[PDB]
Amino acid sequence: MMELHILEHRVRVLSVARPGLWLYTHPLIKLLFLPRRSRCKFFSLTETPEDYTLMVDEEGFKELPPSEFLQVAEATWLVLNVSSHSGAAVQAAGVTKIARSVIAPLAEHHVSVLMLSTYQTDFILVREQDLSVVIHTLAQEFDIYREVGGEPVPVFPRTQHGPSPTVHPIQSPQNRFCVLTLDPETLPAIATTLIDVLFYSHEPSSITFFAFSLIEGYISIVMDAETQKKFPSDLLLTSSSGELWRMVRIGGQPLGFDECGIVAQIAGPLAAADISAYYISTFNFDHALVPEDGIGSVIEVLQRR
Amino acid sequence: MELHILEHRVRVLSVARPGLWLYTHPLIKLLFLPRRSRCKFFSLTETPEDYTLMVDEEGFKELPPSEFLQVAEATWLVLNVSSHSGAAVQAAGVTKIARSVIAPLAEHHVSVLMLSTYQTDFILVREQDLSVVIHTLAQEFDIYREVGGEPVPGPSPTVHPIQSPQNRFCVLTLDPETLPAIATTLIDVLFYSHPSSITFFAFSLIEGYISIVMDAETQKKFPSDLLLTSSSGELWRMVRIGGQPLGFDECGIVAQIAGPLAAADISAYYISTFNFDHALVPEDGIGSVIEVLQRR
Ligand SMILES: NC(=[NH2+])NCCC[C@H](N)C(=O)O
Ligand SMILES: NC(=[NH2+])NCCC[C@H](N)C(=O)O
Repeated sequence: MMELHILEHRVRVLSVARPGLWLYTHPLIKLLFLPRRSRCKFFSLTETPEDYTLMVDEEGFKELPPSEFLQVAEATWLVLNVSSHSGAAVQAAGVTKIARSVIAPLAEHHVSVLMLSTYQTDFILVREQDLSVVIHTLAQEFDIYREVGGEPVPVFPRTQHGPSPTVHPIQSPQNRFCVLTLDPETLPAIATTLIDVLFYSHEPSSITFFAFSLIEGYISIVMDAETQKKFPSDLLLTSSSGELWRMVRIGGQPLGFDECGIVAQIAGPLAAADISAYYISTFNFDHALVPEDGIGSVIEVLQRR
Repeated sequence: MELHILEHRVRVLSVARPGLWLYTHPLIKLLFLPRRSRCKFFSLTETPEDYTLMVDEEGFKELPPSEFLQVAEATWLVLNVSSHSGAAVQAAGVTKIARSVIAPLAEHHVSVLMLSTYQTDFILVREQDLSVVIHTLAQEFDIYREVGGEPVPGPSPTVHPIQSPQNRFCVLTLDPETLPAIATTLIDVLFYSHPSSITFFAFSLIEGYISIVMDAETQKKFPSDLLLTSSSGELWRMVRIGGQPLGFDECGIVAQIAGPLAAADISAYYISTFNFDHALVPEDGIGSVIEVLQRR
């Protein structure tokens, strides 16, 4: 009934250490602001305290020179997206809704995922080495398509052994986050501010977290409510005003890319509690965004897991 | 009749094009984020050969050394002529000080660099020469040194070829509060865009005043009704001066360009870059200009 789409993106996952970010100002600004200057169709940049995580298609990857500040995940990642029958886009912040149908099945079959929720939709990245299993695992409950050119197309055999799944500690900083979009034609108007925030910036427990993605021409931004005050008024867009979000940071040790079942151990319980959630993986840690009014509940759900 | 020594200590550098990317982070700051640096004198000129930078010491601190960055040896001071009570003189007035400033400094072996902007004409001199400068200019000018914002009271000369590309140039200013609105475009032009025409683009932010020199074709790329220009109609043609890099020691080059133009009563902006000199003259007069300058 429901459809699962394999998008036409081959994605690399990278981490830029803060002290070296300046070195990559020239390519990044290009990828951020000059769509006529590159062939990139998948760009995601997330600032955390640890680093800047990049998820970029191969075309954008060509723009980033190697250095001691740039760590590159070894695998190439494919991008999955759930939609409804006939191809209608499903509501955003729906990571918990696919907890039983996508996340848990993939975890059970030892498929490691990376999550990238955006304003528009929820992307699930899987290593190309696992594609067959993915299909095998999800063909029962989804009609699977491959996006060839611009239109859909109906659809090594050893899943590697990962480390033993464990329970990971969680933290909840006090920041109030917003999920916003933007008319691309207005991106220049915020450019300088965005640049200032990404490249030249930097007790209540708070975290530095700022996500900007440009994917198939769609812009998505996750930012602190205070950071939004820095931006020109009446440009940042959201269809549900007053909706602010609290973050649950998942991980004590860096999580790597081999352990499975982390997203599942967060989204399962939240799904059972009927709580909506965005979910964004960075190079080292996971991040869930839940409605602020429910944060307490969420914590209690996650501490008895 | 006043000569002001401004409170700027300036370094003159050249970034080779293949290395420009390395300096995107500092330059953007200096271009667009005034709250993030103490720099008060910033000039960036793109030429076919390089990007010439003139930056005060604070801005100089932001620029890491590399194989693409040439640095002129001396520290330069900034001179500016003004009227009876500090009132500013007309812009494009390099020729109007040909007799009173440029020629005397050349005669006393003081090497200069010129930086004309939309607002005024700056004359840079190596600090080691300051005394001579005073000794030369005290007779005709009341000399004031700017302190805390208040005015407190070589090689053998050589012939240089001249060339006039066909670009029509505009000298423009901008309200700083509108600088964000053009940022991306400006960035695209400076950092991501790279014959009887030349590649020449000047941007300066000096004491909060913005000045831009660009060809009309480049002006079409910018959002309309933001770039400001007082007198319009007749744009400017460039005369490029030099057949090989001119260095910083030879004197009398500016004098041999601005002197004759002064005698012909022709106005001119004048911009020195790391390697060559550039005069901007009214376009409809280019023929006359070339005739005046080749009387030699
Ligand atoms: N670097 C990371 N964020 N790793 C954790 C991502 C989620 C984990 N691979 C899972 O399948 O549940
Ligand atoms: N790099 C240069 N632009 N050099 C020439 C500057 C003018 C010359 N020093 C003069 O005093 O007349």
